[PDB]
Amino acid sequence: PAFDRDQILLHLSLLRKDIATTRYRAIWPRREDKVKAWTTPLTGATVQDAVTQGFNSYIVVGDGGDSDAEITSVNAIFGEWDDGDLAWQVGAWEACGLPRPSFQLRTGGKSIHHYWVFHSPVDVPAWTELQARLIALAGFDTTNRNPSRVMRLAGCPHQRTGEVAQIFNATGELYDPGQMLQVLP
Ligand SMILES: [Ca+2]
Repeated sequence: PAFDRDQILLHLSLLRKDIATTRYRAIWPRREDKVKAWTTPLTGATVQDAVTQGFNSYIVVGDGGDSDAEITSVNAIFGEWDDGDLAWQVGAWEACGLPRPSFQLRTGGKSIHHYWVFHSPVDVPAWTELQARLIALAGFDTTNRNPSRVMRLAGCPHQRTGEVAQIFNATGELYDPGQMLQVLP
């Protein structure tokens, strides 16, 4: 196998997602090659094919499909800083006044990914407001704001370096969206 299946399933598990309905996106690393992204169900055979061909690996975090209109709920808010010392990125949520992430993800690239997982799926309007407030308070990359946003998948390589994305600092904690709305301005 060209990927770590345990990390893939752990990513889905921590997001309380169902592999049968999870959407995979394979994106070519070099913009100038103008290679079409794959949009397909997440399966081991498809990830195997995309990784060995040279694609980077992503999943749609929200549930329902590939476009914003197809998303009916999202199980987590999440974000990343565009840059900054990596070690600083791991802990910088604390100085922002954010609660501790449910888990974090090392991508192999320039950013740590932070996730806060809710106990129940969140409808798109409520989720959209929480995600926007999270971006504002932390100063995250403002690109990652739409309900069909894809995020780097754990257990697959960052193709530029070969480093395999890894989940770390999982706590098991689940947040409540109403409580989160109070702590996020
Ligand atoms: Ca809790």
